[PDB]
Amino acid sequence: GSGTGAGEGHEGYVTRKHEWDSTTKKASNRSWDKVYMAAKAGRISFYKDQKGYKSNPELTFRGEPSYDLQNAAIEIASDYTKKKHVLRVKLANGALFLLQAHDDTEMSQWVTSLKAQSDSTA
Repeated sequence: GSGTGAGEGHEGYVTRKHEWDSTTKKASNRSWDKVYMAAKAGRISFYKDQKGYKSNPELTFRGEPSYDLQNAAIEIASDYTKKKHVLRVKLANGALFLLQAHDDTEMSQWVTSLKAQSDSTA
């Protein structure tokens, strides 16, 4: 773009897996979600649509959460069949924000964004 967006991160309707603390899977069993994410590695912001957003700017689809993490780190999957085109920044609270983007130019730009933010220092 040209200036700053809404908050501080990269934003697209993608399939991300925010903050985690579960280990149910075995064969598969979905866990991630596909919503309108507005997060990166500086702060998180979540909305499925402009719904709770329609009503009040603090509420959204109940998968509404948000963060402030210029502390987190960086990682890429590279060990899957679908999630092997994903990126992930890791906070210091056990959670990870995974990113399965749509195209490839945004997916890498999610890593471009995300990497610049997660582990900010100088």
